Amino acid sequence: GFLAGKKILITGLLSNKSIAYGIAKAMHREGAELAFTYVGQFKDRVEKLCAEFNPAAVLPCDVISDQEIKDLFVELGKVWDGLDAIVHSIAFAPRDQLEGNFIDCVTREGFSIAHDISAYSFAALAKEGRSMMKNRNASMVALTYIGAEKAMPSYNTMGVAKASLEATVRYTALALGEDGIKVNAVSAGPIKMLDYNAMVSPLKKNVDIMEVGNTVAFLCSDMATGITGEVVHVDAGYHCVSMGNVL
Amino acid sequence: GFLAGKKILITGLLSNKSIAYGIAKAMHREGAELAFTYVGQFKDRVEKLCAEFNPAAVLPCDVISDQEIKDLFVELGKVWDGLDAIVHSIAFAPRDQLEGNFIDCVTREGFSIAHDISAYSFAALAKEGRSMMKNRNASMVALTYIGAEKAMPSYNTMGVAKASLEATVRYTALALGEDGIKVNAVSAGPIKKMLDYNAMVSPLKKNVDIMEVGNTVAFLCSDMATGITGEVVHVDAGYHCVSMGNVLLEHHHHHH
Amino acid sequence: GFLAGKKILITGLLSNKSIAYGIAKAMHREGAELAFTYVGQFKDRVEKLCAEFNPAAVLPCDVISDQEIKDLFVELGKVWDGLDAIVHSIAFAPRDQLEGNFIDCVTREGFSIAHDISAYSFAALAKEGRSMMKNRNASMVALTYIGAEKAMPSYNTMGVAKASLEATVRYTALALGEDGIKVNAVSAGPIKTLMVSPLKKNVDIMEVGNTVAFLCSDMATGITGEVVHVDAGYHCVSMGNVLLEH
Amino acid sequence: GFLAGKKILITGLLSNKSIAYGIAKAMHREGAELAFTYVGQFKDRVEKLCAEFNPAAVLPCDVISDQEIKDLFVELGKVWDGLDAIVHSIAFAPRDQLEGNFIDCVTREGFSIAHDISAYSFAALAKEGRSMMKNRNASMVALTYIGAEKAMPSYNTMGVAKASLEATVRYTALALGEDGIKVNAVSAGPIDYNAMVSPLKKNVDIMEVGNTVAFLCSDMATGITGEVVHVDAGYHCVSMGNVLLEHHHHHH
Ligand SMILES: NC(=O)c1ccc[n+]([C@@H]2O[C@H](COP(=O)([O-])OP(=O)(O)OC[C@H]3O[C@@H](n4cnc5c(N)ncnc54)[C@H](O)[C@@H]3O)[C@@H](O)[C@H]2O)c1
Repeated sequence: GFLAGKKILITGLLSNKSIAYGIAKAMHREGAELAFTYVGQFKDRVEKLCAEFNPAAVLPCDVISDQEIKDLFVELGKVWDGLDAIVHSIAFAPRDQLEGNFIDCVTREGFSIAHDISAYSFAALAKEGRSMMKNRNASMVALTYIGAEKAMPSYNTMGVAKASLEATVRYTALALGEDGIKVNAVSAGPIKMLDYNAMVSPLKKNVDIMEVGNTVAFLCSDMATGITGEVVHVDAGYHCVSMGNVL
Repeated sequence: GFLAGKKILITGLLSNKSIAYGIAKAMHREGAELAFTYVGQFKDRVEKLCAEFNPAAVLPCDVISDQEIKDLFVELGKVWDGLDAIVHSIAFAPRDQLEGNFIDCVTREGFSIAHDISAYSFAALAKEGRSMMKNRNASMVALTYIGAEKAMPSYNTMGVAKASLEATVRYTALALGEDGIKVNAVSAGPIKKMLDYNAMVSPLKKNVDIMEVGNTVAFLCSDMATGITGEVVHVDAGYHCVSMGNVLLEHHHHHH
Repeated sequence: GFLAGKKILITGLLSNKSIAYGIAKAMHREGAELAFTYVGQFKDRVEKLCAEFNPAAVLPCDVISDQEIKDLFVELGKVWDGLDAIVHSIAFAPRDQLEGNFIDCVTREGFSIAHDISAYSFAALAKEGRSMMKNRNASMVALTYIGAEKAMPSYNTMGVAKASLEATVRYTALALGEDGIKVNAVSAGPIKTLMVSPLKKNVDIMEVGNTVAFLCSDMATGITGEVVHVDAGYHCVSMGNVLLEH
Repeated sequence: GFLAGKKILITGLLSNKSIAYGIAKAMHREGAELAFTYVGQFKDRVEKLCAEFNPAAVLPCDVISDQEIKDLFVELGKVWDGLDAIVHSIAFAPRDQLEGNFIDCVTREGFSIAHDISAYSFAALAKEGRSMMKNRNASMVALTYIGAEKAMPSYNTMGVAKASLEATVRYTALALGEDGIKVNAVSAGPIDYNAMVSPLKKNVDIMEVGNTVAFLCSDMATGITGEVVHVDAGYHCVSMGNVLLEHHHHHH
């Protein structure tokens, strides 16, 4: 596999259908070495889930907590020499933020909660895994979405938070370059308005967890060492089109 | 004046040199009626600074506080039937955010404050101004910078908070669209620290000035601009549209 | 008005409903002196058409012919001692390019012609016009459409041409900045159809006009190489409705 | 090899420093069968360069000639069941278009010559080779350069063309996706101070580009279409120039 022997930390694995899952699957296939984080009272749920990947570790990480992000690596450091990739599939906004007119919805707290879990956490990860990622063609990937680039209905505060992430990828790309660490993002399409997508986008379909999963994998390999600060769209083409109405 | 009779509220006015000043100077020339805000103990400084614009009111609004933002409009509403524009010229990041490698500097608290002040506050003003701005080809404008788009040494988390601002600007464009409110932003180049680089690479071979920025905020608050929303206009001497690397200045020295 | 005494060349006035007529109406109101180009056997229709703007000149110009473009300015230089702006509102693609699957329709010639009239002719105008535009905060503005930025059904070859056109804008901006000539483009949303954008309407020829006017004004001397969408926010939004029929 | 048994066609291999050489190495390592184009008398040259990849075919193609392009696909059609990918690494501008102030240089003939070879030819290839690619998760990749997005000195007409190419990539993507064809582009960095400004502080090398282009013709890349992927040490995502001084010292 094009990821043989590399050590990768995969965040965001919650279910059978998680993008993070497609990622794990692609990576395991390419023979990487894998570790997983869970939030809250899902210790159970995820270790069951990721058993098939022969995990090096399954460790708590609520990116709300600074001490938890520290410990995550202190404990990872008991299992690994260093670290090759960090994959970042983390996002969240309160409900109240996510359903209605955006300026009706938006509240100070929601804005900073959403930004904190969805954008900063990526940098916070880069900070604490850096020391074990130096000079090894190390890679970092985030999961993002076109609501960053373009305003949409009800994506709301989440779209803003995503734009925030994208900016953060670019600054991390520059901060971590000297250390030879690439930083990039995959922009997925939806996995109930995936209908629109399937009708408009040139490839006439929604994408699946394997297509994204493989892109994220490719982006943590030695083939992708010329790329950094980049948003790759894995969205059947949706991004490069501008129809309006369909019937 | 193309802004005649319009009631426009200006934020971020701190000095002679402030972008808001350029804005105001422009807006005043075009017959706008203007209000002003201040943060902290600047009632006097700012009252004396904006006397020349014959303000309708000068009002406390630290954008940190939900109460100050609500009380802003309750007050503004005592003097002004309704409201036409809001100019958002507000940026903050803790200095600890701005000195060196971005990953070295960035903190949860820094990131938080940065976005709170630099981006959220825009939506907050939209939230509390909205009712005063219903049905009058009303306008909001925000101020931004290319660091939103592309990474740079030092600008760091301010670069992110600006990207968050621009995203905020667009969502607001969609959200107040229904209420006839256009929402746009001006990306301004540096104003007299690397001005030099800007002035050497940029097509028009200069730095911009506050008039040049002011004049464009003016326009985007005019009935002439009512087809433009969610937009980022660069008033930056052309810097955005160009891709060079290092130029090569030639410093002469004389030693006696 | 903010265009008082400025001398502006407007291309592509063909109709009572042309964008260039909105531009004209706007610029004239803002106190500019104006000159207009016509094509072939249309001298008279364009003469009747711009009478209301008290034109300084009505001169032939088929942007196909270098000779015609050189001749425009030679003749324009006889009436004016310098030029303040050029308005580039010219677009053409052969009909067979514009209707169907792009890879089905596209031809070498169509590709050639569309780019020639739609994109290059901007550079040609800059090139011949330049010497009368030096050091007076002069301006060039092209009309463009989001079909350049993103692929659309039927717009096809035109979309690529408009793309070529917005690069022509950028390079010109860089090439002519050193003379104070600001070079910019307005991406115009369509005027009519026969819902999507945040303003929930179609922009009209005045809104487009007033922006082109402002982009030839002294107020916009710090703006160049830029695209300004006057399209009611369409560019910044990504909702397509599906339309069910029951 | 992630490209095993895919039939791919490679244009614009003119020497062993060509991007198309990087692509070829990448693709052959990934187990693809490859065919190559050449213009004019360069049959011999190109047959030598690529001999090492056991070309499935080596065939003439001047992208200026409609008829050469037709024959390209007629003949390739005799050798192959169908076709999996086309790699477009072809650019040309007249010399007079590239050495000065854009507006002084640019000409009607130049502008259109530049667009025909550098931009049209892509659609042109798509057109005539479409039929062999129908429904087999087939792919097209173009090579572009960041001067499509921004202006550089003297890249002039080429930057316009490359911009035009990039739109064509977008339209081809929509024209052809109904047949399952991905249509993308790699904006390569130059292979200096792109080595001083880029976050990764280096010039990307043909393998780094080749490997990417290969990936864009792998079955792993089936949800990516109409994209432009920068393989440029991160130069695109940055605004990082600074004024470099030379010191002149005069005594007394
Ligand atoms: N689901 C889709 O169809 C779709 C489409 C486009 C983009 N995305 C992207 O999907 C990514 C998320 O993955 P998903 O689609 O599998 O479901 P999701 O967006 O509902 O899951 C979010 C993940 O964040 C984790 N998480 C939330 N808060 C956390 C915290 N405080 N600390 C640690 N972890 C936390 C959760 O466990 C969950 O696995 C998001 O980053 C989003 O950008 C998803």
